[PDB]
Amino acid sequence: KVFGRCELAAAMKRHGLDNYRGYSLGNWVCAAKFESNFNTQATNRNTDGSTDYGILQINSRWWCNDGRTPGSRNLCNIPCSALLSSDITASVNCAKKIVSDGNGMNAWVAWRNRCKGTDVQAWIRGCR
Ligand SMILES: CC(=O)N[C@H]1[C@H](O[C@H]2[C@H](O)[C@@H](O)CN[C@@H]2CO)O[C@H](CO)[C@@H](O[C@@H]2O[C@H](CO)[C@@H](O[C@@H]3O[C@H](CO)[C@@H](O)[C@H](O)[C@H]3NC(C)=O)[C@H](O)[C@H]2NC(C)=O)[C@@H]1O
Repeated sequence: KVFGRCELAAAMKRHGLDNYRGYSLGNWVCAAKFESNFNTQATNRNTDGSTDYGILQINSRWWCNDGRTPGSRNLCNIPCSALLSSDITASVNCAKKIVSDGNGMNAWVAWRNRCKGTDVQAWIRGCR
């Protein structure tokens, strides 16, 4: 599923991400834009042998099990493929754990490089 921008904003809001750990909704929408282009099916492999999964590009070294990542920790206790669903519930539940683990949204590299410190509220412009 490729979410619309306001469509994703509404879903993230309904799941309680707006201001979760102090990160406004625009931060989360911006992160998803640059991590996955709003595509729930997005996957990308990394040099360490891990892969990123889904709308928020959750990493298989730390958070989910994909059966092929050395040193995996599976801290969200979930198969990585469940993070590719059209329903964002599992990704949101796991993201809440990730952002609570110490480093806040710095866990998301694209957020750090492209959203952090920018006018993120623009990502929710026009949304109801
Ligand atoms: C969303 C996500 O899964 N982010 C992880 C990120 O994934 C990137 C990928 O690296 C890129 O190539 C492409 N995109 C994705 C998404 O942007 O990958 C990072 C590197 O593996 C992960 O960062 C590590 O996260 C762990 C766990 O949170 C960090 O360990 C924690 O560190 C804090 C502070 O030092 C400490 O208090 C915690 O106790 C500790 N947790 C654990 C379980 O040990 C670790 O520092 C990060 N490493 C780096 C280099 O940032 C990121 O989660």
